[PDB]
Amino acid sequence: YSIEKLKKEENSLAKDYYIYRLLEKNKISKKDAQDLNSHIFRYIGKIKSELEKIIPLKPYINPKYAKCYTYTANTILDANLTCQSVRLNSLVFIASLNSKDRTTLAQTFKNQRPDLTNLLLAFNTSDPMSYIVQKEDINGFFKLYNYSKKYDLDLNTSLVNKLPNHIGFKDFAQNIIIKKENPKFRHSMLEINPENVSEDSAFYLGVNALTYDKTELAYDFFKKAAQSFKSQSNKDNAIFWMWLIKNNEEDLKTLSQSSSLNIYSLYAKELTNTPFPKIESLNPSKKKNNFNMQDPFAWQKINKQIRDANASQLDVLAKEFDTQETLPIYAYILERKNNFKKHYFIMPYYDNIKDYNKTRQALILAIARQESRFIPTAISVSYALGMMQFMPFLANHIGEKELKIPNFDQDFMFKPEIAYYFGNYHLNYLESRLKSPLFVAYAYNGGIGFTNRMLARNDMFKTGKFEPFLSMELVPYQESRIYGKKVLANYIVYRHLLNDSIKISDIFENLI
Ligand SMILES: CC(=O)N[C@H]1[NH2+]C[C@H](C(=O)O)[C@H](O)[C@@H]1O
Repeated sequence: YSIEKLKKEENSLAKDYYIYRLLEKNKISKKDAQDLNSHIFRYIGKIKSELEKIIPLKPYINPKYAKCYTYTANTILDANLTCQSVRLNSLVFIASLNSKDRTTLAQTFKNQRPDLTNLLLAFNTSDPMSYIVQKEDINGFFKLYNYSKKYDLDLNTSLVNKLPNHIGFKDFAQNIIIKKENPKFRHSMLEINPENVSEDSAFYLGVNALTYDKTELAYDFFKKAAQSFKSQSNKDNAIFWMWLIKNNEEDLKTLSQSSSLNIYSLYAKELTNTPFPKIESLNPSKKKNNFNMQDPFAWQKINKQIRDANASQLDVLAKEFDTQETLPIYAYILERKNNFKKHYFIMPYYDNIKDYNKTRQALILAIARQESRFIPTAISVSYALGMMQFMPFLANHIGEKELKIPNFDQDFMFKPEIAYYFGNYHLNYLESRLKSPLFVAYAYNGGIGFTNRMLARNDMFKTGKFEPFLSMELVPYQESRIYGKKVLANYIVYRHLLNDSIKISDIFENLI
């Protein structure tokens, strides 16, 4: 596809992918590049670094404050008050000022902007965080945290209980707890009243409490999360923790009866001799329809229709895509049409994997379900490709260097045969070194590098009261933490459907 044919397609990640491929082959001239960010659906990361090597975008400072950005630290006292206040939005600018000028400006702004006064006079001390904490300036606290993570201080009960009301709190709490940073901040957050937090924040404050062996506090935080969380899957995770900590059989019972299929509800069902959840059976009789499952532009279009459709239109689309050839689209539509209440675990292009053993089949299918929902031309924001969502680098390494395939192109990852084949190959590499399917899952999403480093630590996937469940909450990247939980449920399910059951309790034992 030339840049001309692409310009005639709707903006989408598919079209971004293809523009990025031209850019990486140096086929975009400085003239082609003029109109080009109007042709880019998501102007972020690699495609933007690459376009900026050709046309280094100058903007953006706002026409209204242009004059304000002509001053420096040495001339800011000659700026009008509006300009003084705008420039003082940057803590780096504040840190750059000399101390006499911070004193002057602190007085100028006392009455009208005490927030600026506080930051100014704080940077006149050897510890700005300590000054801000003493004023209980909550906006200033978060501005300082975002300027530098290195500040760490004990916070009293009054202060920590004010932090949850600021939008910054959730990412702050998660980040320092998951990363095991800012120990004084962490310890201080034991005194947050569960009444003052909810959802993810409450959940992470329970994980925090467990790391200090404050099991009562933890229960209280987990219970608040269970009550406040929107998603049933997240409630179940919280209810599991309530059960593990205080051992109330009504918690486990409630969890065994969840409509969400996840590792926590699966596990609770197995502990209470409850039958395995019902898995829908999708068996369309029509073989084919018009739709090209190998056209990535067709997918991007129909996906947008599906996601924007009223209850009525979903039904017209359900009927149209009720074919074997478009089975992954059928399932995708049915998932949105039943408001995410039924369990779909399809097995498309099955011929390509039926000769592998059943455990490997289940892992492949588990990964595919999470990566793409089996959409052959799926493209991520990082331009990972096909059902098994291969990064192009790896796809080219395997296809050209290892398997010496004639005329290999990375777009071969859009072929099911190739996606499953490469997925098998890469899963052998990972499972050979890692063994557990949970660990394989982590390494598949976030690299074997990061997985090996996490498993090398003496406080991750070792023996303990609350292991391996606690470790699964402390996986340092949120995306990988979530990916692994989901892939593991998928694996259990597919093993079951393939008559190769395994007890999830055995999986958990093999994590220690
Ligand atoms: C096996 C494989 O290619 N893993 C990759 N899958 C897509 C991910 C993404 O962030 O989109 C990563 O590139 C991951 O390493």
